Amino acid sequence: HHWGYGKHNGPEHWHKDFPIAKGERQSPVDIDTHTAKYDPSLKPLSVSYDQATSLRILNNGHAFNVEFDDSQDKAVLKGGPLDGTYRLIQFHFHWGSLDGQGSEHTVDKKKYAAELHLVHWNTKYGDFGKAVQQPDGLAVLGIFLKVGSAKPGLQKVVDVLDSIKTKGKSADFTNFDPRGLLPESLDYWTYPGSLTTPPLLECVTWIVLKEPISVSSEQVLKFRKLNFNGEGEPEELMVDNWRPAQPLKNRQIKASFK
Ligand SMILES: CC(C)c1ccccc1-c1ccc(S(N)(=O)=O)cc1
Ligand SMILES: [Zn+2]
Repeated sequence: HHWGYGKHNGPEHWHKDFPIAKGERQSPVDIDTHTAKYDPSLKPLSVSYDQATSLRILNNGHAFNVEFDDSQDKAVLKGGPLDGTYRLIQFHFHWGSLDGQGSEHTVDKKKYAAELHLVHWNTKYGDFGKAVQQPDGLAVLGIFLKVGSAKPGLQKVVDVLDSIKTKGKSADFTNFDPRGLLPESLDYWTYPGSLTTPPLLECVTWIVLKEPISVSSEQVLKFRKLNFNGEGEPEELMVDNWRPAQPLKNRQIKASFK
């Protein structure tokens, strides 16, 4: 009886195995655009993905992860609210069963169709496992998806999904360029928070881009063909793998833009 997103093991149940679920800096949150304050001391974000080395794509039973070689400073996030250098380790998405839901963060209570998480760890902690034990261990770049025009840079991901339909399946996934997943503007909101899946550790500086990317209906439909179950199990479509907004508590969301 492990955690998931079903009727009986979903977000409202997680606190029983992971008490930090009701903690002081949990994610995601609703971004109230009128209450977020412009912080003129925030730097432009530095996204350096030109040397990114993707390796593999994995269905882990709750999302799919596109994994990167993070044994050197090849793809890094710096600047913005961050001190130091954060290495890209993986990206994944959260999405809905319908276009009206799927994102984890919300913007004035608006839910997007999906949300991309580019996960980075602080190199001062040496590796990912140590980093998640630190309050400034991770930087996650969050990007909203809306349904409209196709995102050409997403298509290579969409097309490999039939090869990783079920839990525990992986496929080689080299030479994927995550720059093709970025919107034009790097304007962002930022706040201190947590992993949005168990173990829900409070180790994340969240940087959520204001500008969503557009993906096509066909692209998101292919996400919804994935399975939470393993091969040879009853099919449970991988949809609605998002945690809802959590209480903001004693936190201020800062904006990089006026
Ligand atoms: C399960 C978690 C510790 C983990 C392990 C290995 C690689 C990635 C992650 C991880 C899981 C979720 C997130 S998230 N949803 O971006 O907050 C970010 C990172
Ligand atoms: Zn995520």
